[PDB]
Amino acid sequence: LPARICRDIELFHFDIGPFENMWPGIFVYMIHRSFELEKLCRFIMSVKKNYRRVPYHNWKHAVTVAHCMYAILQNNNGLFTDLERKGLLIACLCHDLDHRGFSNSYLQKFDHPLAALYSTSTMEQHHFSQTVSILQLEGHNIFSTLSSSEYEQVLEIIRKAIIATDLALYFGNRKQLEEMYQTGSLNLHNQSHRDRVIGLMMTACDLCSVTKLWPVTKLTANDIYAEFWAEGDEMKKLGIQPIPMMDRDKRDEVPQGQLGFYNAVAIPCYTTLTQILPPTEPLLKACRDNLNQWEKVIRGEE
Ligand SMILES: Cc1ccc2nc(C)c(-c3cc4nc(N5CCCC5)cc(NC5CCOCC5)n4n3)nc2c1
Ligand SMILES: [Mg+2]
Ligand SMILES: [Zn+2]
Repeated sequence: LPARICRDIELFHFDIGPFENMWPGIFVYMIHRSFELEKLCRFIMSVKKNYRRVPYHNWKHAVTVAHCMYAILQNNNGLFTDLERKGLLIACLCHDLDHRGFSNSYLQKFDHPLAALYSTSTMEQHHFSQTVSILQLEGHNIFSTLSSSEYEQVLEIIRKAIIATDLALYFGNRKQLEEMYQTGSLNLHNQSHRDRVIGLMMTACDLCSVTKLWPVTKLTANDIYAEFWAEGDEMKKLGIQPIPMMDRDKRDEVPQGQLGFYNAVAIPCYTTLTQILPPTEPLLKACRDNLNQWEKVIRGEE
């Protein structure tokens, strides 16, 4: 891989660039550095094909989330098993499979068939189900050299991690982790605690846009709102007044909305993550920097 990417990929704030045909080799590099090479590529290409041309929750997003996981895992050597590392990187690549740019709330209000099938964490459950189906295509079982027991195990890791990208679950998960940390009861050798930490890692990776340098973070914000505002339109088509976040009428309040989001979700997230895994600190610093940028925008300086 290019010398610059070889080096810069180790940075938390790395951007994977605009060349799509480079991203598979970035993922393969990361996952080799953290498989049957033919099956892997085959698997990656099918996953890519199941992603949609939507502004934010797309193929680029998936590799970006996977990269963040890579960086966390590299800077916390010895904490997670070889399996967990494989499962988590795959989970990240697959977590938004078949995303159509709408939230679980809209699918519910639309009375989408997936909401009858999966009452809770609707999209996330469907994404895992899609992932399993891709794995079950001829020549796509990247876990073929594992035993059945380890196969079942890695799928379980993947399922929980994908489900954890439902931001509705973040709030209780992080609250529980925070109290475990502050009381000294947090035990990484406890599987249930360990699952929670992985959940928070998944949230941290999924939101990692907010931990890039400002020019990246600033531009990506256009992508998330393009999805959010289209959902607000569809909500209005259902005869339902959307929440401000998804109302394009309220686009002038975007800086204030971002402030809200960083204060309520993103800062607490990386703060807790940094407490549990100190080497993730750069994610929190970059997040804090971006919060400061949004504050300057509101002052009319940016
Ligand atoms: C990069 C990234 C990734 C995920 C994100 N998820 C959310 C939910 C948000 C987000 C956006 C937003 N916009 C808001 N408004 C814009 C104009 C009116 C309000 C408001 C919010 N969140 C408020 C925070 C407190 O509860 C009320 C909603 N968010 N969040 N940003 C993300 C950014
Ligand atoms: Mg998602
Ligand atoms: Zn995502």
